Amino acid sequence: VYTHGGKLERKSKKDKTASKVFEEFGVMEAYNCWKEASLCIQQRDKDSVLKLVAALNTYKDAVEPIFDSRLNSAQEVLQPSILEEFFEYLFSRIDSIVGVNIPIRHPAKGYLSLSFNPHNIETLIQSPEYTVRAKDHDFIIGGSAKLTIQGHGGEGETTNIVVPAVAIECKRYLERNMLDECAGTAERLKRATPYCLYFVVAEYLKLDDGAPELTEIDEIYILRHQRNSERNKPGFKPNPIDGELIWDLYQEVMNHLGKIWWDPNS
Amino acid sequence: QFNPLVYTHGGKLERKSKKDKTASKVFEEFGVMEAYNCWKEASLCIQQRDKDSVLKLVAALNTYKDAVEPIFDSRLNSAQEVLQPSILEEFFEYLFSRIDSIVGVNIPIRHPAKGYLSLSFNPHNIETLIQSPEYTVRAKDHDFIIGGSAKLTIQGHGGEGETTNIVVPAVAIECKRYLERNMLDECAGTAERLKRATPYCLYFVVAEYLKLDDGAPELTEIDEIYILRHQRNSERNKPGFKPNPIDGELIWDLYQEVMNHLGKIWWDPNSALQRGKVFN
Ligand SMILES: [Br-]
Ligand SMILES: [Br-]
Ligand SMILES: [Br-]
Ligand SMILES: [Br-]
Ligand SMILES: [Br-]
Ligand SMILES: [Br-]
Repeated sequence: VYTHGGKLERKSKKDKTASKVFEEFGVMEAYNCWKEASLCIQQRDKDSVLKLVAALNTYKDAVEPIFDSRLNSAQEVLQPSILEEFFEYLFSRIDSIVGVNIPIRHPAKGYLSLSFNPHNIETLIQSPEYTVRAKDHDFIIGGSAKLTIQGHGGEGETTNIVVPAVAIECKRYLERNMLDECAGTAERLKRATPYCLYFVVAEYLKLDDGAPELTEIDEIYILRHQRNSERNKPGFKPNPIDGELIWDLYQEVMNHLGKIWWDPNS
Repeated sequence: QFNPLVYTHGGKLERKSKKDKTASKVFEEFGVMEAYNCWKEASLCIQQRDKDSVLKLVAALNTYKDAVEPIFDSRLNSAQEVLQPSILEEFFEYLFSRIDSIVGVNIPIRHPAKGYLSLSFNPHNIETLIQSPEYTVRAKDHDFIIGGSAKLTIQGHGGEGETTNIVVPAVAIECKRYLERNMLDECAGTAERLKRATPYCLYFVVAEYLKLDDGAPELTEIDEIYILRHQRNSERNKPGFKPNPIDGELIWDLYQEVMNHLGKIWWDPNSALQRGKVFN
């Protein structure tokens, strides 16, 4: 898939302003170097995961100052996909670890609900119209399925859905509005798929004068251990993305993906 | 199969009478099967559904309850089982047995049934999630549903469908002898769930007597609550009590509300950019 790469590739064909900037400041080259260094790491011991994090830090240090200063709102398109593409690298080896061919490992809309909204009494009997609500998540590990409804009139109406085992939101900074929105989604997500792990990953924290809502979210990671308001202050050094957190997150995901979950009895 | 007259109450008597020798003795000695047969025959024989015909169905209902409920109450008691509550259910089956031509389609469900509430996923493991993800349909028992039935199939990468029968209601009605606090709260909770699952389902709570100790006020998602006899369940206790009959005009009001609902176009995209508004 390559979420971040795909955004760059399309902006470079389509957006004259942004393609100019990409060439002049060497974004494509830096991106290529990040991908090539990331995709060649085969193992997932602690050291390998810390190598992925170093390449991630390097890429962000190279490219985020360009996104921030050289693009307008041409760049609240570019920056957020970096973490998403990162997770695709981190979890690109799960097929051989767990012995199954996992179709979803990228941003996707995970199933929330099925409800029925027939046009009329005829329709309700013959072929009831329905809605699958799904929620876009920054990163999902899951399966895809087909959902078919059939009435008396014999034809099946089918919808493709994604069922997550893991879903991760990825943000630069976590503020009040977003964290509340995440806690509401967690509630829906746990009714729909009780065995889905739900993580909110941010680099910076920005809850100011306010108290975080820790609803049904399994973990919140603040990768740089710093407050958002430090960013505009005089001579500011951003902490790197902490490799120990990503190592912790990796282990928790993998532990979850290898376990049993549900059982008619045991 | 298709069947709008399943005789829920008749079926209860018939099974009690085959299985419970004590109860079947009581049935014969006090003429319950005869009174029941008379109720069914008078109900089945009313062909129209104008106001007067609906009042006639209610009179037959009143008569049958007057005949049989004092027997259930005093001669059987806890062996009354599902006996007394099914009368109102069988009643609604009579009331709605002829809707097929008015509405233009044969309605498959018109009986107590579990209407679909939600679909959620509970895979056994990562293998199962990809191949064939296990799931749960939550559904709610209602005393009477007018609705359709559908098949829900989920399929993973390993091809084969896991199928479940569901019922999708257009109307769902709870039927009780008396309405108390616990049941009303439980009904209000179900109404919230029921409106997310099937927003175009009409939801009614019908009882004969009211038993709300508290007059504390709660808005709810129940479309109508009918107290058929307009009395309190505290009068029933008292020395020398005459029960008010089931009021025919309320049942007439309920019938008309159901029929208006079943005739309407519920979801109409083209009828929304026409008007301006989505409702009235
Ligand atoms: Br591939
Ligand atoms: Br595949
Ligand atoms: Br919902
Ligand atoms: Br018949
Ligand atoms: Br009672
Ligand atoms: Br629900």
